Amino acid sequence: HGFQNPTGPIVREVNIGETITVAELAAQMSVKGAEVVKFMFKMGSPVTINQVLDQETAQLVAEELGHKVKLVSENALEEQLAESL
Repeated sequence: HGFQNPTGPIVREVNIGETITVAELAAQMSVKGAEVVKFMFKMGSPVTINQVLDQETAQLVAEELGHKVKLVSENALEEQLAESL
């Protein structure tokens, strides 16, 4: 069980709330914020470092960069106590 040097890139489990600042999105993918800003500039909508993004854009860009998105909701108990009846 020794060290096997990884070959491919890295993938993270990006947890996305109801909204997220692009700084936190860059933090959770282990990429620098400037790279995320330049990437969004390359395709359409420009951003700033502390601009707030919504579910659709954040999930689309994060899943495009290769990471797996695991989004969550702020009313969890409400659906929890809705499949019980």
